[PDB]
Amino acid sequence: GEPVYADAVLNGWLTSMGLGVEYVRAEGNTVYYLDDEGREVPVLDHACGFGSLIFGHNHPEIIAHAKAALDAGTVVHAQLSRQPRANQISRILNDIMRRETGRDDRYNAIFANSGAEANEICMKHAELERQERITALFAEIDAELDTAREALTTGTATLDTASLPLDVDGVIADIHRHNDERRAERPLFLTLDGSFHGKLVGSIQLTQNEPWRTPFTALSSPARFLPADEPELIGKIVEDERRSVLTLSLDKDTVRVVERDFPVVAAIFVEPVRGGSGMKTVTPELAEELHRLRDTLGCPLVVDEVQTGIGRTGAFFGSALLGIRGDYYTLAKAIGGGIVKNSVALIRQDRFLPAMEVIHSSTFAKDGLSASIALKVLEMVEADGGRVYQRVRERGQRLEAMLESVRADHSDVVSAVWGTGLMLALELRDQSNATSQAIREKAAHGFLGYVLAGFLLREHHIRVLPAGPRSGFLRFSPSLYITDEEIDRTETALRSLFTALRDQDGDRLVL
Amino acid sequence: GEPVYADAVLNGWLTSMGLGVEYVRAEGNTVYYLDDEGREVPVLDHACGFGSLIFGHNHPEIIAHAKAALDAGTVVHAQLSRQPRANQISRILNDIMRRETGRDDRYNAIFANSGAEANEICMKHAELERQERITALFAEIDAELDTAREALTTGTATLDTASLPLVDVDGVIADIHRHNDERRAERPLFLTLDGSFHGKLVGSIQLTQNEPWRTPFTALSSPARFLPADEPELIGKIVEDERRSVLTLSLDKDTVRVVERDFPVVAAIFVEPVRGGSGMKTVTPELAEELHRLRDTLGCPLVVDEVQTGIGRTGAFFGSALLGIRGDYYTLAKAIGGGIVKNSVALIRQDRFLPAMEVIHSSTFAKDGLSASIALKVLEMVEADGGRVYQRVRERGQRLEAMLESVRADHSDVVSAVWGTGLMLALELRDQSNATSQAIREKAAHGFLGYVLAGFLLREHHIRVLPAGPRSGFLRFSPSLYITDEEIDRTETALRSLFTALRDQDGDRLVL
Ligand SMILES: Cc1ncc(COP(=O)(O)O)c(C/N=C/c2cc(O)cc(-c3ccccn3)n2)c1O
Ligand SMILES: Cc1ncc(COP(=O)(O)O)c(C/N=C/c2cc(O)cc(-c3ccccn3)n2)c1O
Repeated sequence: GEPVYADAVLNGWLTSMGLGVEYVRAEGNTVYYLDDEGREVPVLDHACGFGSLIFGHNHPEIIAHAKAALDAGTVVHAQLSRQPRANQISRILNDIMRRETGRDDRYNAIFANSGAEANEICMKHAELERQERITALFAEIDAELDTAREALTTGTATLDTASLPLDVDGVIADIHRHNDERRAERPLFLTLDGSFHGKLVGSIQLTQNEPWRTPFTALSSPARFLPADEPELIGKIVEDERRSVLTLSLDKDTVRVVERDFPVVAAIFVEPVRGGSGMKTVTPELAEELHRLRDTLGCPLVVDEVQTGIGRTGAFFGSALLGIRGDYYTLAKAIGGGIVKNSVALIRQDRFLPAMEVIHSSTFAKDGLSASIALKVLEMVEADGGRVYQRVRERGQRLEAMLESVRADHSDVVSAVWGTGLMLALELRDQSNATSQAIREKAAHGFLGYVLAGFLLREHHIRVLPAGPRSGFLRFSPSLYITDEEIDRTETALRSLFTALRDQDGDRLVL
Repeated sequence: GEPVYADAVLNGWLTSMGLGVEYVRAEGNTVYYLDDEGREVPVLDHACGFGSLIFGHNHPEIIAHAKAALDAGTVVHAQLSRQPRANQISRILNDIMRRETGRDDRYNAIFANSGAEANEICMKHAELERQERITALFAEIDAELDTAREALTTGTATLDTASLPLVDVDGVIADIHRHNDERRAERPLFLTLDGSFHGKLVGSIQLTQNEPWRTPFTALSSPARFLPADEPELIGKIVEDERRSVLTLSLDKDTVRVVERDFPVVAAIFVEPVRGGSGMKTVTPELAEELHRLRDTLGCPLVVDEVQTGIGRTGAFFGSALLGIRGDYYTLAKAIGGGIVKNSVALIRQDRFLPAMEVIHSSTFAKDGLSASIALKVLEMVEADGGRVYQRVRERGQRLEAMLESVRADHSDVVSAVWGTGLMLALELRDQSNATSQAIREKAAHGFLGYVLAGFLLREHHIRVLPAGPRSGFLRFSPSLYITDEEIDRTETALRSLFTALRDQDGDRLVL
């Protein structure tokens, strides 16, 4: 009953899952906690800051570079002065993308402090684009109404009355009123089912997970969550959302009131590999449908590489690997080197509105320190002729083969292996009908994966965290230094886990 | 015409203002740029990360502590495990706030990565509170409609038809549910002050007055009403305008009426104790009393934004404590990162705090080990030696404000006012849109005046100042507490020079 000032409920919940541990040190793929006697217990980390730690915890190169930057008196706060490192970082990211996509496009960079902030830069810029489109359409409609009013009040044409269900001055004023309502309406964003794009006031609307989002629905523009698995259905859902404004269309003799398209949709967002969905990679059929939508609606396709970028999938850009051709791109997580906080929106230069450079800002964004560490991380992942990507791919193959070998002998409790590169997952089969009460009850609160993670922690000293909407997936996203021995120990631990779960051993799995 | 990949327009604009410089090193209150010959020129920094650097650039204690944390293998990414430092930081902030307000309240802490993110945690939690209130009101209305439907369809009462302009028994109920459903889905409102700056993300930007920053984005997110800080008598009625109501059936034994009940529209009130976007104006006691009334009246939380005013800047830890603003949530950022890392925190009073927020809100980088460690260092430093660091802020602030007043006094033709408190201070410039010099007048008319004048101060006196306020009509002075008497003299000399040239309308000298 002692006063508590943070984290009571969070900690209460972690304890009950068997995840109530304090890690006191970390290096590479290992975090250490203290046992009863006060010695350090090594735990293998497969969570790794939800995929932030492509180079592991506290990589000596990154640590050394950070300490050097600090000792050089790097200018961290230099707001509203020249900061070339921002242009330098963007030049690198531009070259990488050209190399990997074969496209010779150019991107402007705006920096921020988290993946959510970078996605919301993209939301904001998208809505700057949508406002341009809207200004132009309405300028055109003014003119159409000017022209049709010259035709009607001087001779040449008559107002066809069949179209009035949609007096000259009254019809125009009615058209302006209708169009004004429409213009002030909140836009729509399009996302995939299971999408995770952040949990701030704007981005949370873009994140499916229902208990995270639905409390906050009234605050900000919504998204429509398109069904990734059935792209045939997306056409019509998006067709539903079409809205139109009104104008007067002259045809020499006849004037009609007619509907024109209003730009409702500010952006489409996609993750190349869909973390909130259990690490499912976007299929070629889904990519082609997102291209169609982007071409059809004329809004930007925003590719969220907060998790899939910086080498994780076996290239720098997961979008490049899977052939997703976005207009904006976002990066965060691994770009901070496992130690600092940084993110970036890349916005194609032929779409980029220059006002954004001067009307958007952030105190911490583009700071010297995280700029310097960015350039380090980019140097590291690019080094030795792109060998680091090769290494991610061969480590990933190894880890996925293990995981497949485990599914194969445990398909009664494991449905699928998902993902690519070193961004992988096991889908757990539903256990809401489980024989063991305690397991069944946990399945029914959506806590299953956390319980199973607890088992792995206490019995095998392996740190795994669940992914997906009801912790129905187990995440495996270690650093590229994950050893063959560490992968064996993980196989042994999972064979153990899923054998106990086959045996419905509730006493052993739930505390 | 070479390819450019960031910042072209930004840099183009800074150059034309005379602020096109790259600082290559920083220490204390000094940043250094390289001249033509490649030597380091010291420049005195009065901007200091817009008030992030209460202890100056790269303070050796903070740098050392950071390097130690890095060398110890501090766990930066430990998501969904026990992280006591968060509770530890919040305990310290709680004790400080008790000491300074005399109130024995307790606050839960949720961390984030920027001031905007911390304000948006508060926006989210406020809207959780509003949804509780809404659920309760609508449960009550269900029951009232149940009761009035028992009265009408069995005997006792009749539906008074004088009240039907607000909308058959079943039809009136279905009409009431429809009306109430529209209302329930409506976006909430936020209340802010004129000139408010609360961040520039999708949610927070609505809460930031500056019109070119915000109005492009109006359709995205819930809006605010910007209340006139200077005339609190006017706020009552603006907020009255925003009242909205739902419908119910009220039984009075014999008679049933359709009646309006209050709907909770307002999710939160936000306030800065010292209002940066307004030119560093401190909230008056009359305005504080009006914000209390609103908070008591509406039953939504008052969110006190100490992203800038907190961590000692005003001469206490909490500016709110100094000026008697009794908020329900508090936010901190800027100086808590020690000038080197990124961190922020929302403190939400524990008797309002909804426990779901602890498990439905999260962030990858939030609550990381490194910025946690550096937070505890900063808090140790500002608290050290029996609260002497606050004393030092106050005496350095008095010194700097006295200089600035002395300068206004002999230059009241171009300076209207000194504003602010502690080491968060500003000069208000007089309008120059009627200036004799064409070049000055034109700059005044794009709202660039303060930036031009900052450029003068940079190139002619080697002093870094940045403007505040809606059309760069204020000059900010927010240095570290180590600002020396000599550095203050050099600033007086530089400003006397600046405002004498501006008196002389010397456009050639001020504008490039
Ligand atoms: C694809 C993608 N896009 C934007 C973001 C948002 O970035 P920030 O967190 O830096 O704002 C994330 C960050 N991912 C966070 C994450 C990923 C995950 O697999 C689980 C949880 C989690 C699960 C339960 C409770 C709290 N957090 N969080 C992301 O994965
Ligand atoms: C009171 C208050 N609340 C929340 C915030 C937002 O915090 P973050 O910037 O960390 O998101 C700030 C950050 N203030 C930044 C600032 C303060 C200022 O006086 C001028 C400019 C500025 C002016 C021009 C262009 C870009 N930035 N920026 C603040 O001052």
